[PDB]
Amino acid sequence: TPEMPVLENRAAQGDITAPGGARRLTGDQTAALRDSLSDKPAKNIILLIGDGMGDSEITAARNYAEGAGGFFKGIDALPLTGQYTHYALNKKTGKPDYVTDTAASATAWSTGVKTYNGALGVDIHEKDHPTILEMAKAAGLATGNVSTAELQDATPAALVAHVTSRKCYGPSATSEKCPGNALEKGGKGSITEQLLNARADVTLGGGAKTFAETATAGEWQGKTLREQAQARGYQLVSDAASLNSVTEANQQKPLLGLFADGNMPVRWLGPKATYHGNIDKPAVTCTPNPQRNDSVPTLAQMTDKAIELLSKNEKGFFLQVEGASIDKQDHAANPCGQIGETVDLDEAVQRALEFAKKEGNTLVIVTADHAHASQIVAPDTKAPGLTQALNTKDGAVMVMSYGNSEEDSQEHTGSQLRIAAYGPHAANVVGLTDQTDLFYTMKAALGLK
Amino acid sequence: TPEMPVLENRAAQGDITAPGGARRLTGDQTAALRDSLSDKPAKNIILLIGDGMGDSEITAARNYAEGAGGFFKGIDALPLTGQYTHYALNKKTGKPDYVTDTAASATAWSTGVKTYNGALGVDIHEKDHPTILEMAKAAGLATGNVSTAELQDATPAALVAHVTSRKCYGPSATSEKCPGNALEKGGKGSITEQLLNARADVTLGGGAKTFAETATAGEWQGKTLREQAQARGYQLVSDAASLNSVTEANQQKPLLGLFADGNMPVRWLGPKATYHGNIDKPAVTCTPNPQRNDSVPTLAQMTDKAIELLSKNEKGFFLQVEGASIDKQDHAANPCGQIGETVDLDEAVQRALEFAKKEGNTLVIVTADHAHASQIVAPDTKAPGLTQALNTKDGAVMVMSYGNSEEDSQEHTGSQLRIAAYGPHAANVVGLTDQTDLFYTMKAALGLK
Ligand SMILES: [Mg+2]
Ligand SMILES: [Mg+2]
Ligand SMILES: [Zn+2]
Ligand SMILES: [Zn+2]
Ligand SMILES: [Zn+2]
Ligand SMILES: [Zn+2]
Repeated sequence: TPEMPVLENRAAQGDITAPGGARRLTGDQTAALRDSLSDKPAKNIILLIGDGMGDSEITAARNYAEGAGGFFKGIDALPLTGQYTHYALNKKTGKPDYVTDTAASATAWSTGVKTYNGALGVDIHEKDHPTILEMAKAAGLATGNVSTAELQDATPAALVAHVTSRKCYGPSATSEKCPGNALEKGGKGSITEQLLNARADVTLGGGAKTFAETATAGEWQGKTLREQAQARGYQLVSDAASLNSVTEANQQKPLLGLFADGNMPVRWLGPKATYHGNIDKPAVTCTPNPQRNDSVPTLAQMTDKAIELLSKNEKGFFLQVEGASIDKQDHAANPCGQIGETVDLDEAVQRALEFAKKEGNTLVIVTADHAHASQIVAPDTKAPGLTQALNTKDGAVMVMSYGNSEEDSQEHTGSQLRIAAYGPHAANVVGLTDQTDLFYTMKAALGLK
Repeated sequence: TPEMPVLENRAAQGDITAPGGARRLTGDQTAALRDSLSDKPAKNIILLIGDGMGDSEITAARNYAEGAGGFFKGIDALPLTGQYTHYALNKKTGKPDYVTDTAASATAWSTGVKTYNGALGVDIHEKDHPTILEMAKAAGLATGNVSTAELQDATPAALVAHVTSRKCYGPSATSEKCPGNALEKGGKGSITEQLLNARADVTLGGGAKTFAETATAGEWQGKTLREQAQARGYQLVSDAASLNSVTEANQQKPLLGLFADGNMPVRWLGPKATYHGNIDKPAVTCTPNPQRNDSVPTLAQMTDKAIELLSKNEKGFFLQVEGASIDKQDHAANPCGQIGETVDLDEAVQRALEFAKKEGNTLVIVTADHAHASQIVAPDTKAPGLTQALNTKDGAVMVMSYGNSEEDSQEHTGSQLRIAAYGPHAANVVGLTDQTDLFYTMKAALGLK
């Protein structure tokens, strides 16, 4: 039952050119914040991850989609906020590696242990560590793993796989890149094979391709991983209709949704940023991607469906949702693809908050794995990297720059970034904290021994 | 028994390679956060601005000087945090201009009105608006304006000058660039002249150069501003010895410290970042500036002195302290200079917090005017801009990149950034807010009518 307040509106209250018109606050927040602090148990937890969604990414998407004085009804609505560090470790020296990759950072919040770039569910000694999801299951809680990326990718994989390298998607890659994890060598298996063992109640995302591979050993040797899932009682859905038809999800009938061969379709289309793109060419206006589809479930829909099915568990549930392509498009220096995925994540967050506000014992956390390349710069900027001018909702031009790599892919950045929370124990994300603190925060909120 | 807690230790608690070793938290924070919330009146306010000190800057400086798992005793110690927006306005259209300069942002928090880049104390219609310092004085509270930059620069000027352009330092500049403000033309005069009129109790910084000019009119025409200063009852000091001598600071003997012709000297020195610097050049270890001087007050010293002289006013006081060269060095793509000035600012922040915890009715706020160019990237990064490898306290290499400009100066970025506070009404910086909210937050906390 409703009791802890969600920020209803932090947009500019009026005329931004007038005194007080750009204010996002309408009065003192001391009482609102006190009402936002509760140490009661967290029955459920919904962790929404925006891959590469640093503060810069959030601002750029707000400016374009909601206007500078706009307000993300989801992302900007969490009352308790802070900044956390996501540095990784050098595998050999054990010293800090200032710029993490997705695997190391996801392993940090899901296991509570720092690790080297590329590792999933293991530390620098390559020792396995239980994930928050495996722990949630073990305690009898329902579990959900949702993503717009291929399920073998770092963020969703980190919750159910323990491999020496994120590249070990299926048997083939594992045999070659993770010999110690290869099933035919006595290991736990590839990422996909371990995901099948983790047996979370709900798993929705892309990456159907790897399931076409066949196991090299074990009870399901010779069969495709898809065939294995069928044989192990999984109910596989591949589109919006089939997913909507699902009435239950549990250990007897775990749900596995494969909605795309690889990553799911991005929300918006737009040209890639170019050298001196803001000075030479004209401004870009993003446009809806025709490949999006009504047959393809949206992040928001997968989030609602997951919540519906998971909420059935009286004990409670842990659910993770990742807006994966914010990061992917940031790499491809594609403003529209990037901003579109942030807008996409915001809707998912809205479903999570709307649900949590009514339920009353749900902790919702919104953050990112690491910071990224994109920067909002002056219109007349002449940079060495890739830049693009964009027509925002304000009817003004915004210029974005990607200048930390001459290579094709734009790199990650080590800056600390925003972490926001709402609900029981949300106070633990305020101020300065570490990405590994999030693991302990979730563990404690759910009361996991 | 100080009820309002100041985060004493959020550094990695143990061995970062071990489970929980990188955790910055030791237990649940709900109670501590509740003890941090008070709506009682704020007798005093200390606003510390790190020019161009976005989260990236804070992270790089912490990484280098304290280690990734380190902790800034000052900057990282404020318990209530959020992210605020600082977009400015297009003067002609009145629409948002995504990347502000120091002038528009400073104007925003000091007056509560958004404006165009370059404007100081006026909106897009060039109309004046009271500053928080002018209002504080009018209310009978002591006023302090401190900066490591030339006092005519945007940040400290925004508190005491209303001009159409930030370039209007003195008579000459004003006459040519701010004719409507030019004294001999009916206006209120240049930034320096208006500063003298504002007459804050304490004004410490550099920018002596401009005081050499002579008024082109007014009750002090022909004389130099320095002369007009002393002629108007100003108590002028120019070094640590003299400054440390002043025992009072009020309207009859307003203190005016001019410790440098232009900007005050930087704390640290290092080579400028270069193309492929991290690859082609050796890792750098910052060196203390031999000419920082012991006859030159440090930001922390000026902060401490200011507080002494201003706290004698039983009514209360408002003090703004700026670590200016973080921004400037960031513009010069100079990691060491940039980091050194952040370390510098952290010391002043510790003094403010130390005083605030004791006094119990002081609101301390730490933030920045806008984000900057510097980014922490991967060691092997091959970027198109300027890079440099640095030897951190961790005994490991950190690479910093600047690639948002091909010109001489690296530029600002529009990303929302961290704002943290401690004391009465600190809750108003939490969550998403706007830079203009800060003006209103300070005005209300002090209860200025
Ligand atoms: Mg991902
Ligand atoms: Mg400044
Ligand atoms: Zn990522
Ligand atoms: Zn990435
Ligand atoms: Zn600035
Ligand atoms: Zn600047």
